Amino acid sequence: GSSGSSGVSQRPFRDRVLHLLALRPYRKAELLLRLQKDGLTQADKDALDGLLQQVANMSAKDGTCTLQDCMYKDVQKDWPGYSEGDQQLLKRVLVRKLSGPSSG
Repeated sequence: GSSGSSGVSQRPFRDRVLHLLALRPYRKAELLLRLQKDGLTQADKDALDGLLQQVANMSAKDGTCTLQDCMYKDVQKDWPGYSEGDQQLLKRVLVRKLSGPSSG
């Protein structure tokens, strides 16, 4: 929502993945195919592996990446990626992550 229509390509790369994981845990292969749908190159593929470990946590058994708790603070609600079912889903997620118990 900036000029004419809305597009995800116009948005950076960190945001493209920051929003994907924001919803639910996304794996390397699963997230790769998701980004590839809009546009993914060799520079984004390799960079993704290093970005996920930074803006996400990977398990040594399951094989899925989960967005951090503080990283959620850098998440918007007007993301072209979402629409309705995804937006509402992110709401309950933001609550569990952002603003919670005293320490934990």
